[PDB]
Amino acid sequence: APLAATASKFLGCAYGAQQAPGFAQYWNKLTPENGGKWGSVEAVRDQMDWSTLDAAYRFAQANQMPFQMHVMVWGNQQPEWIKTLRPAEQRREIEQWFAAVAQRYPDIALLEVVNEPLNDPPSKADTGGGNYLQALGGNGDSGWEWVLQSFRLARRHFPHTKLMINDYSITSSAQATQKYLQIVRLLQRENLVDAIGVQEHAFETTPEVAVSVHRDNLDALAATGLPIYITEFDLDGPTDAQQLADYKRVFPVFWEHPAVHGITLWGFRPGLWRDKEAAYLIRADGTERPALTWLRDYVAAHP
Ligand SMILES: O[C@@H]1[C@@H](O)[C@H](O)OC[C@H]1O
Ligand SMILES: [Ca+2]
Repeated sequence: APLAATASKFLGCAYGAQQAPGFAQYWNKLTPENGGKWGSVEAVRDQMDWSTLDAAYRFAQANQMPFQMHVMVWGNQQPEWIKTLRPAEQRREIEQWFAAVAQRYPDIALLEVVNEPLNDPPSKADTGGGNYLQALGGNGDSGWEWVLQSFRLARRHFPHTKLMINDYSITSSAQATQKYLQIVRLLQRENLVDAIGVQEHAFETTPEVAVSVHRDNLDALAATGLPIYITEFDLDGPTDAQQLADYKRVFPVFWEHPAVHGITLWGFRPGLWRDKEAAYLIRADGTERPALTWLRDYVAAHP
């Protein structure tokens, strides 16, 4: 049984080749780690490789767990061919991408429309930068036109799907939260957003910032009336003791917040994003680290 089997909110994980073994024995929600990124699907223009995204979607369906589509608009891992197209043609490509996903995947629980607006807009012309910001109206009069246009597209193509914005290094500072809240509010004005995502990777939750700051910022975001999801949670493990201590300090702050409707870990086995920082909860030999032992017991005691 997954850790959150009897909980009031889900505890999911990023899904990928390395995260596959034993997934459904631990987690009860998923996000495709890489397969739902536009550059993963349409690396070569107008040929769609759905295989990895199909796997994540079908696995979610078969194991009867919520599926978060990750991600429609982002500033990396975008198709290489799109960055040199005129905005007029880029926009048509974006429209087609939205339609393609909407058509193929009717049972999306949460659609991550835009990831990292404060950190990585699609404005770079490097390999996977996309460089399509102007195709979405650029900054415009509000400063966030491209985010608005992305969610307008989402409402059009996914008229009955919960729409989510996602970003990192938000709750770690009042200033970032205030910046992010502005984006959420602009989206709320057009009733375009249904959920607020914050990643909470290891770099966002170091002991340099008090837990009270994260908590106050969760409260600030909660005042929108929108549910909050922690989307890409991980904690480094240079030692077992540090990872354990950090899990005890950090995880309950988010798990116990009434506005938080679920947490997704960004991997749990070696080969996850923060592999060099040893953020995995299970070792190379398959044994469970102390942080995971605690997490199981903690979640069981906090339903
Ligand atoms: O695989 C990595 C993924 O885990 C992260 O979320 O985005 C960057 C990718 O390289
Ligand atoms: Ca296309």
